[PDB]
Amino acid sequence: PDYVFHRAHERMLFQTSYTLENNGSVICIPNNGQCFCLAWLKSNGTNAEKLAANILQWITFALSALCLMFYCGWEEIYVATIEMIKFIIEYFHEFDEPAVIYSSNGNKTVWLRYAEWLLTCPVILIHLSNLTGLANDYNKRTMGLLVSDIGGIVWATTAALSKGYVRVIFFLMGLCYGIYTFFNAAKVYIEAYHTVPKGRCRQVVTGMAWLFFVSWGMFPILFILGPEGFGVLSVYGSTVGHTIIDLMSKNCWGLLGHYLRVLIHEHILIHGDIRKTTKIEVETLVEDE
Amino acid sequence: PDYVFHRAHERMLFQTSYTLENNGSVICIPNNGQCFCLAWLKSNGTNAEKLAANILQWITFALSALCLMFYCGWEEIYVATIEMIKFIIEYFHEFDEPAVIYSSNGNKTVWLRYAEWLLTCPVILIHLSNLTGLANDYNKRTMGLLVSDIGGIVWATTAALSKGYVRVIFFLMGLCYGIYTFFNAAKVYIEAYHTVPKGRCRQVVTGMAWLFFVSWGMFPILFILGPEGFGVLSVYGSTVGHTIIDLMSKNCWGLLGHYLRVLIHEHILIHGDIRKTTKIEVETLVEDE
Ligand SMILES: *C/C=C(C)/C=C/C=C(C)/C=C/C1=C(C)CCCC1(C)C
Ligand SMILES: *C/C=C(C)/C=C/C=C(C)/C=C/C1=C(C)CCCC1(C)C
Ligand SMILES: [Zn+2]
Ligand SMILES: [Zn+2]
Repeated sequence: PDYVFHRAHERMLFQTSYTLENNGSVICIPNNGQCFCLAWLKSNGTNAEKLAANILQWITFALSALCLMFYCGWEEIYVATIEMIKFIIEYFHEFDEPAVIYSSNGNKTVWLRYAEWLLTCPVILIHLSNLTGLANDYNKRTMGLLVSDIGGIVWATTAALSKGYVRVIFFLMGLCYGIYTFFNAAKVYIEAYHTVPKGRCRQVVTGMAWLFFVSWGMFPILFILGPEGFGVLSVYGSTVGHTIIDLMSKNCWGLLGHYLRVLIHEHILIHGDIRKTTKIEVETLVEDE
Repeated sequence: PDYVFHRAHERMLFQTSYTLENNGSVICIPNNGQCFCLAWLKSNGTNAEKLAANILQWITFALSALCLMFYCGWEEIYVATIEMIKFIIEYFHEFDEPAVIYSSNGNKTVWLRYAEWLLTCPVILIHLSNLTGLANDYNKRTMGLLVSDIGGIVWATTAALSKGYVRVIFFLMGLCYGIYTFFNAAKVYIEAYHTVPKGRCRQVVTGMAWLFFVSWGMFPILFILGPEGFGVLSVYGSTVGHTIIDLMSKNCWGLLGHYLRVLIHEHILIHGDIRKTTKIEVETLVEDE
């Protein structure tokens, strides 16, 4: 349990024992083959934040667990599986390399976070490209949606690994990739709203859109606030924030998507698949001929 | 120029000055806020390998440059743009953090490499999903192709960042993702061969398949041979090997793909788009009605 044992075994992760010499101008270290850096030893945050972070992580785990049990809708169960495995990794080695990368420039990069984005964010966007769940076509801009998002994560990760101005450059690059994703994602939500049958289906689509842009928009904000930004948030506080928006973006958004797909399925089962062309061009599900 | 200046300015990257004390049981270091690790100071390889690596990198750069000039075929120019930007980054900061990640466990992980895979490999697979270049449909297993590949890169990167058995676990996980990609990719090449018109088009498809599986299969092999494996290859030697198969997988494969798409285009322009159903189900381009 990393929540209990990290302070104990972090001595084995890297060098934590050192002696200051010559009025603090010299650091002396056991020649034991371990890497050393004072930056790595700095606090992750307060105990209150640490506690708050640990609570929400259990909640997400149970949420993901119940959702998995509850659950083609392969995209919904895939992200839940990743989220579950993530907690298992968090539970035992949250601040152990390389779940946290302690690099030579002093940075502490949460690779666990960025690796998860790589696994779940493209899948979420694939779901977005097929909100109705009807085989087999996707939008014309799904490939562009996927490429812009993966790139954005690469730039965000690279920005986190960097410092100073090079961090700024790769952040701004991720930002450019980000506006491309959102504009494309928005056009997908718009068409979806007019593709689904009028009624409750159009409500959840509106709800999924709100859940999407709010939650996803919070991530670059937290980046700026976190240790990889201007350090107003601790790494414990950064964890709290990410967990909250992980809840919205993956768990809640996934439930609504599944719920939306169920409604579509029951509709087509009852009324048949009947399309009315709407002016881009959209084939809208209707009830009567 | 990192090829010339790295030995000079690596003093500013991390601590390179230290004194052994007490019969080599104590290392003493300037208290200057820099990270220290003997593992980081180890040689990248021989000058012969370094020279060989630097030559092939220029070649790829010129190759990518000429290909860009030479060049919807958006996927071909996207990887060439990335490859060009990659060289520019290589030229100035090849062994500077975080192009190389110097982590607290002593590892030297080539993030530049893995970040590039994230950017170019999904795009290559998207191209693979649309070898004919005809709008707008892709295969049924493209989403599975993309997800399996991204995951595999995540596990490979995680494996490189790790050591010992956890490195082995994430390698084997990437391996499982890998066989999924190859089996799916193979089925795409098979259908493609029977979809394209009989003649030269079926030759290049066979050639692209050979280029694909040989080049892509070499990457996990080089992982095992490299510093992230059993260290038979130096980091300079690892660079040489990757550059050679970067040539095949991105540049050469991209040319053949573009060439294939040109042949398809000229065929449909001359003979029209005429399909004959072949038994999965494939709509085969033919010349006569
Ligand atoms: C479930 C996890 C999700 C949905 C994570 C999403 C992450 C982003 C939308 C990240 C965005 C960016 C940064 C953190 C920094 C650079 C700018 C962005 C937009 C690429
Ligand atoms: C242009 C660059 C390319 C095509 C890179 C491809 C990289 C791979 C196919 C990597 C494969 C793997 C490892 C390096 C280790 C774990 C096993 C694999 C298959 C995921
Ligand atoms: Zn720990
Ligand atoms: Zn350098």
